[PDB]
Amino acid sequence: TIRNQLEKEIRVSFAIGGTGFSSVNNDLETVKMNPNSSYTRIIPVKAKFIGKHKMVVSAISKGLIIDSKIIDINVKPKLLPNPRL
Amino acid sequence: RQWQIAVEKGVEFVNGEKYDPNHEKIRLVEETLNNYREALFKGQIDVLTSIYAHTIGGFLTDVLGATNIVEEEIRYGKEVTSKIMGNNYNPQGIWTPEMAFSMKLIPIYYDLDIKYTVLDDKFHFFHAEGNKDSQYEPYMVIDTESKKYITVFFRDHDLSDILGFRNNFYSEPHAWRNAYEFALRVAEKWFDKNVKVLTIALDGENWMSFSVNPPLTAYFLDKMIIYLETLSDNKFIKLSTLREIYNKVPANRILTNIPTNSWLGTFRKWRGEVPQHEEYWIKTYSVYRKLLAYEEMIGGRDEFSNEARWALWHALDSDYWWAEFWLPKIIDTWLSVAENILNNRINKIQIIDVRPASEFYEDEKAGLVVTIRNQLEKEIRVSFAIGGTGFSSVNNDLETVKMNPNSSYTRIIPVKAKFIGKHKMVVSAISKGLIIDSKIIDINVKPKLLPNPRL
Amino acid sequence: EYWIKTYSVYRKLLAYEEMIGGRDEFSNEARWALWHALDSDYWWAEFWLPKIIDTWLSVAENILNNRINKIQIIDVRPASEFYEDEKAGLVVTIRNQLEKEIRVSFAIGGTGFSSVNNDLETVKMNPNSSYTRIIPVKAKFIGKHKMVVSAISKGLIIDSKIIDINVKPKLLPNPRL
Repeated sequence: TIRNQLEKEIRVSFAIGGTGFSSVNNDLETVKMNPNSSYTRIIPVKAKFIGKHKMVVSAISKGLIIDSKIIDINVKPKLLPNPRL
Repeated sequence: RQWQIAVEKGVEFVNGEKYDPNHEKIRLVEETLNNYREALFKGQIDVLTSIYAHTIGGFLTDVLGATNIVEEEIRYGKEVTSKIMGNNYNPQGIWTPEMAFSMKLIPIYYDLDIKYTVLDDKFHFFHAEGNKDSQYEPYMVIDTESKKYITVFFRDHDLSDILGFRNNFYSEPHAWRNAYEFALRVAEKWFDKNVKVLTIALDGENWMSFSVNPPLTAYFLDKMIIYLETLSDNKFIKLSTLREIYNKVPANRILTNIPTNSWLGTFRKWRGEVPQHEEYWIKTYSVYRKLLAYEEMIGGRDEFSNEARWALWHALDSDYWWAEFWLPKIIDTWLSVAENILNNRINKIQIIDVRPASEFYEDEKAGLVVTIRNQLEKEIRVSFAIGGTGFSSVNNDLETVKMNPNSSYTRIIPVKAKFIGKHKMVVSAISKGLIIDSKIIDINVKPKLLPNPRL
Repeated sequence: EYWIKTYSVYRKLLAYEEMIGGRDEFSNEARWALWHALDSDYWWAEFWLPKIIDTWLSVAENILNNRINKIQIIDVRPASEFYEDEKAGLVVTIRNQLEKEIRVSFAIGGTGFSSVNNDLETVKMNPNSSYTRIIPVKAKFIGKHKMVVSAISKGLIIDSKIIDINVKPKLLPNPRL
């Protein structure tokens, strides 16, 4: 969720980060949010290790990092199903 | 072993009541074990080893893939049997818990000098591929990738289920009539000339204590035993033990594959028939995966890994996972014992320092130091991967180090930045795909400015 | 009509000799009876003598059919439950009542069934014993299927068996939360 507290419609992008997290296909996802409102979107990411993860999301415009946020995600091991009968 | 830990010191129950090794109830435990021991060394009976904590072996090797847990636990169960029986007994046969077989059990059994076993005919024979005549023969099931082999006896599912399940009697001579009927069914198998070895396998106590009137079930047992004696004095059958059959009847037919299965025809009784099975299976899998990571760090086993392995045996016991007797409280109690021994040994490895080994410029190669400290008393092998919103190292999936006890370890890693501004670097340590520790720092990347136009 | 007859009889002999991996007393002593049926003097159009060609083909057609009827298909069952468009298992047992070591092949058939990858699976079994093997198949439709398995040797179908499998739909799982 990106909040816009300005009085104009500003378009900004953000990049994700993390030790194992890898966005499936998005080099830079640009949003376009009108004045005095938020804007939410979902992004596909993929994890590599299991356990206590640190994930960084940073807003970027013209190669410049505006702001960054750190979130915590717990990744669980994928267990295989039963032998079929 | 529960019988043994009562003979030398009395047991105390969780409800409060307790006994002493001189209590007369304990004297009833000692002469039972003495009876079994005397009968075994008289040659009357045969004693099988098994997995110590009764667990579904084919499921663990297939679904979970925890091969190492099964082998050590089988050898522990075998040494317990060899010790409590006494006289340096060496059991050659094993009872596979719940007849949950997998072909990856063949190398485990071969390496432990396990010779024969018992499977099901309805669920393991009709689906087993290879040379077959009938289920009434010892078969030599052989692994193909290792050429290791065991001998297999297939029980008769129907004749076992008829005495195990159809045992609800209502009168004194009713049990006698049913015992005659059951012994009668055994003799009918003799007319068929293909029935060479007849095997019956079932639970020893549950058929007797879960009938509508358990007292008459013991009378049924006496009647059935005395009837089967009259089929051997007329020289119809040769009532013997499985060890004698193993030596007297060599296995000639060769099976090459028996699909994974139990006598229930499914594995859904311990995974699926209770809504909260997957929740606990993921939990026990994470606990075991942490154990593998820790045993990779120190490059083998020690006292703490072995004590976590001990506690992980009891959590995976299939008697608690049974859907009807679902007991999540005891599984949670044993997983916590194993997860605390492992958590107090992995928190000793920290990332104590990460800083730039230079000052950072946009899309210019710089260096970043990482300092790992090892507070264990052992030699550690860790690997760590970095993270960041725009950062990218040259080439490193996992950079592994090798650092000796009570010491630190610093190394410099090269990374590129892609943006300018206020970057956030995440550095995390990994062992066997498990993130051990992670530390976040803050790096300022400055724009790279071109040099003066050359003259 | 009689040329097709004698060609069928000879190609049955070839199939049987492929099964046992060579010649034996039965194959030789039916091959003997095949010589006298192909004699050009009984086929000569003026002295067309079908009642001696039949007499000699019948002798060889009975020596071969009493040695091929000893290879059956004793059971064919699914090793699991069948779902639409999902590789499943099928276990087939072949019995050998001869005193020799037989080599046969079999091909599967059905209205929607299709072997994953097996054009012809040749089993290889020792005397007076069965031999079973699981084969991968893939169902296409849902409902009450009829599936045929036929034993085949040198292009000649030995015996065929029909079974009844029920294929149920594959239903998609829940949205994750």
